[PDB]
Amino acid sequence: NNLGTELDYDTFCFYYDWYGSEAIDGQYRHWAHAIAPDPNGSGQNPGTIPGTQESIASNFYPQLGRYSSSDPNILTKHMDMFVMARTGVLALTWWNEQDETEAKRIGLILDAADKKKIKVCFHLEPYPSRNVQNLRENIVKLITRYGNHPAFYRKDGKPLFFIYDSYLIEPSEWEKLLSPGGSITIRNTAYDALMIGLWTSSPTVQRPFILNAHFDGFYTYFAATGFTYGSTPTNWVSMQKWAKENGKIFIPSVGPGYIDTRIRPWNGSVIRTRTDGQYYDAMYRKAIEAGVSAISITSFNEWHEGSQIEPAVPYTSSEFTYLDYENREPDYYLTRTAYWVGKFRESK
Ligand SMILES: OC[C@H]1O[C@H](O[C@H]2[C@@H](O)[C@H](O)[C@@H](CO)O[C@@H]2O)[C@@H](O)[C@@H](O)[C@@H]1O
Ligand SMILES: OC[C@H]1O[C@H](O[C@@H]2C=CO[C@H](CO)[C@H]2O)[C@@H](O)[C@@H](O)[C@@H]1O
Repeated sequence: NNLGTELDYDTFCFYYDWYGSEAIDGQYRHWAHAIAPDPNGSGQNPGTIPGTQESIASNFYPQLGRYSSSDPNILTKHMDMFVMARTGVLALTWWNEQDETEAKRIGLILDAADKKKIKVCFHLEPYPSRNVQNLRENIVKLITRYGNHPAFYRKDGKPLFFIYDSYLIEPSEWEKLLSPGGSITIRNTAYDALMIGLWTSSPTVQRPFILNAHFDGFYTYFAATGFTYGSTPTNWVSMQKWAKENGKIFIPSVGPGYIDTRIRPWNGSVIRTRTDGQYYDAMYRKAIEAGVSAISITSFNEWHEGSQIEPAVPYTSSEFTYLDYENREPDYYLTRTAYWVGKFRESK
């Protein structure tokens, strides 16, 4: 078929499975969230957002309400939203919780994804004492456990992982895992993978980091333009040229906006207004114009940071007046994602 409705498997949408309900999880996990103290005096008592119907840890309000990430009926709905958005890859946050509830949820997500031909890759988070040895062990575990699942993502035969805050690990350690000669290499093994590191700051720092660490590519994550060098879209043409010259895969991250002031009240300078979709349009256009081979979307459902494309509805409670999609309908960001996926494919 040539309908212009099919999923794109070079489009990765960052997905968060950390939401809970009292009924399913025993707590409204993540809808309740600590308020961060301002990093710039002592004796702050910032408190917590309680995750009641009236007061959740987002400046927006989900169409699906305070949902559980373990609810198979929510997962079905999410996969139908990925189909509407044409986003073929779900990039799943992974915190190495080592608990049965995590294992269950990952299986449910893979199963629901496969029904709609969506693929799943892992976004490896900065879990406690993360290092290249336990990363290797965990890559082995994930490939062993999930590699034969029909929804497990591969690109030209290789799994792909995004590595958040990869700068927390020195290139000399990364080399041991990712150089073909590394002491604990995954290259040429059953556990080889495309490893996509986080490009943060200026080229003088990031170019040698990426080369010396032997990453296969890099992404930028942040939905807020200008937050880092890497999340400044006017740099993307030059970042892509460097990537192509050095055999690296650049996967710029685009998002519809940013606001996290319910959980970080002091972080207002990072707010990026959605402007009825114009912000998203501008950022997505820049990624496509850079001539990249793959794009990542921040985010499907990072509700705390206001980067979500998941449908949101107007809501005013006694405790908070939420933002909403304004003149646009709740599913606008899903259908606008599909529009941009089409433009990306036309360019590929
Ligand atoms: O603006 C807040 C910011 O917090 C988090 O990012 C932190 C860290 O993980 C990043 O590597 C650096 C990059 O300079 O910034 C912070 O210290 C994320 O939650 C991010 O989405 C958010 O914007
Ligand atoms: O937004 C609150 C959230 O912040 C941290 O998680 C990061 C936020 C966004 O994306 C990256 C990459 O997926 C996450 O690592 C962390 O402090 C969470 O506990 C917190 O809920």
